[PDB]
Amino acid sequence: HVNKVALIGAGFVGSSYAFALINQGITDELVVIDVNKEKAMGDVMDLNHGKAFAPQPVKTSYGTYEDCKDADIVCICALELVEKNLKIFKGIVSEVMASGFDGIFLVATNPVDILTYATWKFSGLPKERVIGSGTTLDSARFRFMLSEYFGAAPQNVHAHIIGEHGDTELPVWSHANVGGVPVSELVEKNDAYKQEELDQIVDDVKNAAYHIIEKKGATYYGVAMSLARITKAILHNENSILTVSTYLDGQYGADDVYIGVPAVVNRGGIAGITELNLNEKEKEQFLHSAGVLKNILKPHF
Amino acid sequence: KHVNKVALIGAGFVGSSYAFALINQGITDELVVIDVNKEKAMGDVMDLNHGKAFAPQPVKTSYGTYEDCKDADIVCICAGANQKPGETRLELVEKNLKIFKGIVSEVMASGFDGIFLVATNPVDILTYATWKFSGLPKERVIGSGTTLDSARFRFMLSEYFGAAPQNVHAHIIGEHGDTELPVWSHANVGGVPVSELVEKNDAYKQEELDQIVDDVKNAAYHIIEKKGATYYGVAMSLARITKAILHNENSILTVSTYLDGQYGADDVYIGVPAVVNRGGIAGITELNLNEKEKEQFLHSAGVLKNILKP
Amino acid sequence: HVNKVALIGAGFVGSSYAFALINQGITDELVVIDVNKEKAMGDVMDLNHGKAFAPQPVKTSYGTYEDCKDADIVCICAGRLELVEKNLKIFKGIVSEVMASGFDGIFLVATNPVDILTYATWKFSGLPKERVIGSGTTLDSARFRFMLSEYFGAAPQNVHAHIIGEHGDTELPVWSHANVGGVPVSELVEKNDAYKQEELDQIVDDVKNAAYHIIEKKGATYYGVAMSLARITKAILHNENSILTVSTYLDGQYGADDVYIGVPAVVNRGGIAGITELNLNEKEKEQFLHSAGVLKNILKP
Amino acid sequence: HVNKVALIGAGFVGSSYAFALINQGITDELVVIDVNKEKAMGDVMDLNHGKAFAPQPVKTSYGTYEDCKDADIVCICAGANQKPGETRLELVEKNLKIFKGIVSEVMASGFDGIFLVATNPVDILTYATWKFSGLPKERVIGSGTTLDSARFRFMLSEYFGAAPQNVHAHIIGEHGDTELPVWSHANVGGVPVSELVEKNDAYKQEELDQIVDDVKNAAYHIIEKKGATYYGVAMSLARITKAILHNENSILTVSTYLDGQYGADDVYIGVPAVVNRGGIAGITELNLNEKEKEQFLHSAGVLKNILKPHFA
Ligand SMILES: NC(=O)c1ccc[n+]([C@@H]2O[C@H](COP(=O)([O-])OP(=O)(O)OC[C@H]3O[C@@H](n4cnc5c(N)ncnc54)[C@H](O)[C@@H]3O)[C@@H](O)[C@H]2O)c1
Ligand SMILES: O=P(O)(O)OC[C@H]1O[C@@](O)(COP(=O)(O)O)[C@@H](O)[C@@H]1O
Ligand SMILES: O=P(O)(O)OC[C@H]1O[C@](O)(COP(=O)(O)O)[C@@H](O)[C@@H]1O
Repeated sequence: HVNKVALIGAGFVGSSYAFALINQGITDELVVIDVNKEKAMGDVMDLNHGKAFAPQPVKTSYGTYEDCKDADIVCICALELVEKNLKIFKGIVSEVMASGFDGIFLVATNPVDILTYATWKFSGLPKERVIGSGTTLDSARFRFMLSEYFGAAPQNVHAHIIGEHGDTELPVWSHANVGGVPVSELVEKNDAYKQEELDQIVDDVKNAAYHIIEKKGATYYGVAMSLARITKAILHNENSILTVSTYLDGQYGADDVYIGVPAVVNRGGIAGITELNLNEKEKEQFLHSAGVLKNILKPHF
Repeated sequence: KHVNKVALIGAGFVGSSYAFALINQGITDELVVIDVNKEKAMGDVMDLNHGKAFAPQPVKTSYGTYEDCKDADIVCICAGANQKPGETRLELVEKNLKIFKGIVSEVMASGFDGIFLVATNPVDILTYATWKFSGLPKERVIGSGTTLDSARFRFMLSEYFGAAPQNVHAHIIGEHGDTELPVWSHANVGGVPVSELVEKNDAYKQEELDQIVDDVKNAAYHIIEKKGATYYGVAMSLARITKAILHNENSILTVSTYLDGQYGADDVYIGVPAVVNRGGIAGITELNLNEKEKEQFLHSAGVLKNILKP
Repeated sequence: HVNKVALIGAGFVGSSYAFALINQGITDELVVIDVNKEKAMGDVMDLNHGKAFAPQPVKTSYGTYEDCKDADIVCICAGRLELVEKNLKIFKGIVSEVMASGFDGIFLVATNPVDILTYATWKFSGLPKERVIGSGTTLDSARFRFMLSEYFGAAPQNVHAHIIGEHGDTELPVWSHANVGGVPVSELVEKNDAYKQEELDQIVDDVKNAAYHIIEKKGATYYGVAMSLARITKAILHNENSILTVSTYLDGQYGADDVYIGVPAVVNRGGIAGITELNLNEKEKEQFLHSAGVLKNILKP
Repeated sequence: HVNKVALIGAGFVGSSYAFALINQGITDELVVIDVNKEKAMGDVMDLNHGKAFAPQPVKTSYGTYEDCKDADIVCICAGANQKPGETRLELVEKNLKIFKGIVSEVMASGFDGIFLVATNPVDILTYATWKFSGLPKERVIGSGTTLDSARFRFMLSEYFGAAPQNVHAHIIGEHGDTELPVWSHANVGGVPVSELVEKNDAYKQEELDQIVDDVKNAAYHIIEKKGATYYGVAMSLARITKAILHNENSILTVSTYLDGQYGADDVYIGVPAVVNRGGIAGITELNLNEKEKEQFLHSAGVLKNILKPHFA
């Protein structure tokens, strides 16, 4: 009867994701599902022990796929490691579908873009109901670094990373800005004394994953938060512009591929999609980026 | 300078969840993460800070050292060893007492003039030692105490009775540990005492609630076996205390607080209901414990004496 | 699909309530229905305008009865010779329409006499009694709790005390269970000095009077009720199981039945889900029979 | 030690402002100040009566000037409102005499926070709270064109189909008739609104002008409908307050002193600013086109005049 979210696989991401939910109050319900029943169950005990202090307390309980019949979102947090996740994914989607599930999919495990489309196959529901991290975290990583660079609130910083999530991302420097003044127009005062520091900031973003991963072993708080953000926009029908994994079909010259761009999100899922008036470099970059992703698909299917 | 700042010390699992909970709830305007292992701390600053753009309540999170505790409004200590499966408590205490020794000296040497918030286990004893080491008043040194254990009790009572954790009112008190006791005598669901509720079933209600108590004391053991540690509960718990503190709440929480005579106990840091606010402790909630409960509460504070003396 | 409340009556009360959700983000959407379009529309436009700068995006709109069809909650705050006979007439129609609208959710009444109109509401509706709820004594209990909080130096969230019976001037405190942090007020008056119990009865005399006192000063009372209604609505939409002293129907419970009266009750998505029956004392038992009498002798005609 | 806001003026705006805070938990303390002790004190009473059911319990008290000593923000909502028959300069005259006593008494109590003026016409009274008070310009802040902006964003969210947070479009100028959109930068999700009607020319590009003359007419409109406006300004005053209490470095079209910018100076007027615990941290200078240029200076021209009879 109320906002329910089934979350598949309680790893570091699924956990952090789950704890963000606890603290922000986005859903009323959460059920944690894992093969590692041990690691899930214990999660549902620790989390529930903060309930009496949660400003927006969630009913957190564990279960198995029989409980996702009514679930309104399933979040998925479960080299050639690809097919492994695929055996895992198809090994895991088939279970939820039989349950009675008729909601909207949400996925976060790398390689997200691949695994999103991979998820679109096994499922068989309108392409407006499968989603993935896309470049939100990278947009948010880009915002953060641009807020620290320009010294204005991140939310007052507007700049997308777009494309797939990996070795081929790109900045939309064109319509990037701070409070409605374009990034370009900001540097215009000092010829390259910004410019290249901002191009370095591009690399800090592209690299930040590896960096964090080198420092504390993995990455999880960030995606947890972006996860939570996408969720909110969905449950509470926001019509919010996020850079999720959206199925294009003509947009940015590409078709037959889940990619990260500015997609509107609401109760349904992907609602509209913004085609951005890009440019050669970025268009080419996106086009090329749209490239590698098309490849990796065919055979593994 | 003019705005709420939390210094966290020790970015293991515990402190990092506590920093994340804060990142999500927005209790403080600023958070400084310090830990001798620079790698993990600055590695954690980056990861939290990247969520910023999607966080509701705005927090500047940086890396810092002890000197940055200068204008901290609060220092939260979550650092120090875990109790290895062999050793005793007195043993762990020895080892954690030399950690807290180094830490507090530096904290104080920075110029810090705030409030201490202790997570390290056993937290009662280690709150006692922050008070003595630091020089500060017993009102400005607080440990999570039995807050977690009550929120734990609160929840289990909650689901078993079908009412919100917020509407269920019962304390676990004394020790964060094995000799902890429920104040059944004052407990209730919307004001209707629990003892009157169980009427409905004998050999069906009255001892399931005993299992519930059992489930609370050894909840920390059941969690560790099932994933490794425990951090999400102590996270909320700690966060609840910062909020109550930073927002000058005059809220009532069962933290570790200095008793000098209350409850039949003194010269000990123990868990009892306290009024928490901008200064720390402001008042002590004197329960009328029944026979069974005063007796148990004495065993609990004596045992904390068992370690404080040596 | 998403949380929807339909407020009927955009006076000072209905208008303040809307502002509370629009500030707390309790709901996803709200529709504002009033016998007066140029007031209700102004209200609607004044809210939505601050949407850009608000916590949770709430969508607000002007409308009429037909819009209730899918509302999870209709909240009614619409209202010399008899006040009661009038509003009875007014509810009969208001309720009449939303019944015929198809609306199959939950009624929340606020208009005074809140207990009678919740009784009447229920009468006109034919919905199960558990789905018909008045703001009961929850505004009284809250006033009582701010007051003891100012008295005992503890926070309102930690002062536990019920007002029960009719919302009005035969309302009674439940001292036998009033407590701060778990410690009874009885004990706390064993501290203090000269002046305890005497000033406590002033506090209780001030809770009967607060309405009368705010009106003397500002012609109407609206903030506190907004905050009451806003909290019941919360308990309902997010299914929290909240003990609140709403106006509710009685099964003999408390030695009186058939009436709608302010008592502690378990509120969730389904409505009322259990009456908390407290163990009253000699005094309390009788003050409560005299309240229930007066109320059930207003109904008869 | 804790966040304290002083509200001077418990009218429709003041009270609504207090109710937003009491529902949003942005301040820790609020004291309401008002020579009408009955109203002021009636609001404190009704607002406290909700305290138990607040998610972020605020502390509210009735007080007076002496209680602004430790306040972080003084919010002025005290003032007369314009009678249809009287000129704006008649309104100002009346309002400036109230401000001088208000701003004089606040200062003599030991206050040293940031002023935040809402009373109309805000920019004039902002300047006068500045002059009267002799504080740094950065710490006298006016409500500016923040609501005008907020409306300008609501209407544009309903016309373009995306969340008001996704919509970016400043109104700037004086908070009144001579204000103006900044179409040159306006943009949904980053894409310029020019690029959005590029597909749908003028049939659209006159719908927007309508959206603008309604932004420019919402005041009178709501004032004709529900009898008075106030919820909107409340959410603006709350947002600004929130950015200063929590040290946001957020951008808001607030009224500010410009020292040369936009060809204007010695004048408070509404432009985008960086706002924090110090007040105005910076002044957001956007590259305006020729038209936006011309309208801005003229709007500056109106304020300057009203100011002159006390410009010395
Ligand atoms: N964009 C990013 O930089 C970002 C950040 C962090 C993580 N991720 C992705 O999220 C994933 C999770 O990362 P993590 O740190 O939690 O690693 P993890 O292994 O600890 O978590 C994955 C969890 O999935 C669960 N799981 C594994 N196989 C399963 C199965 N077949 N059925 C059900 N559950 C199963 C396990 O409990 C495991 O803990 C990673 O694979 C990573 O690619 C992306
Ligand atoms: O629309 P974007 O660029 O994705 O940004 C979303 C964030 O931007 C905002 O700061 C709006 O930015 P502006 O007010 O500076 O135009 C917030 O409303 C929101 O959280
Ligand atoms: O968590 P605590 O410390 O037991 O207090 C929880 C609060 O919620 C309540 O259940 C609300 O109920 P009351 O109206 O009886 O006060 C109160 O008992 C108390 O004020």
